[PDB]
Amino acid sequence: ASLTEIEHLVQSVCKSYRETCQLRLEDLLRQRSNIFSREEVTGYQRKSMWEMWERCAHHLTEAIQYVVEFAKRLSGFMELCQNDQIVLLKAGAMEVVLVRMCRAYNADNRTVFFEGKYGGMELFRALGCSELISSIFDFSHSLSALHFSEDEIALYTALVLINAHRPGLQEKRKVEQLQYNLELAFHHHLCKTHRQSILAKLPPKGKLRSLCSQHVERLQIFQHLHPIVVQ
Ligand SMILES: Cn1cc(C2CCN(C(=O)C3CCCCC3)CC2)c2cc(NC(=O)c3cc(C#N)ccn3)ccc21
Repeated sequence: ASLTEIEHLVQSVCKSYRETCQLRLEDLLRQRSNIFSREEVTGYQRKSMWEMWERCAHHLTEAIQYVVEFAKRLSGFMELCQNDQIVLLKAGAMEVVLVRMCRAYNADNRTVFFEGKYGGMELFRALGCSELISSIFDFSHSLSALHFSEDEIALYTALVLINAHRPGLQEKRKVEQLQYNLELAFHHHLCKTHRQSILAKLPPKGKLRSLCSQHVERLQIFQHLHPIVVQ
């Protein structure tokens, strides 16, 4: 490994992200003025918890499909064994979705893009998950204050996936090497772009894991009762 390799890694991660980012940031930004009316919000608040679960499931499986397309474009990732790829995605794909959410979050009015328009947390009322919804909003809010560039999101979410602390990895050392190369690529790119100051503002160690845990615990509860997810 060396610095020209590290530069090509940055270019390459950031390219995979652009190809798998789901919606272009500029599309998400321009859609900010498209907000659910009070009548639309009400129509959402009236759905059963089951219908909202269906809609959130569909929303998430579609976000996860881009994250899997992202991983599969990653340099080091396809060279990892079949088991390690599965262990990393199972543990990290939802964490990556939680990070990616900040692009579709508008801090000025605390709304998120969901099914074609922006709406506030109250849109999700019928779920009966207001503690967890409001943690997810807070997490998005605090990432949103960093004003992440696409390439920064690209590198940070790559680091979210390639984490050698996942239990059940068989080639731990190989995942370690790719993790440390990504961490170094991230630092390097921050220096190139005079953005070192964001390292201190990243979510503390374990805030993401624990939020994702609580998120998935709740999905598993809806799933055991209305199994809408397949595989
Ligand atoms: C903060 N926050 C919360 C939400 C939704 C997620 C689903 N929910 C659940 O899974 C649970 C919540 C708890 C219990 C089960 C259901 C309910 C709450 C959300 C969506 C977005 N939107 C995009 O990322 C987005 C990005 C793209 C792109 N590119 C395209 C479309 N949307 C942004 C911020 C968000």
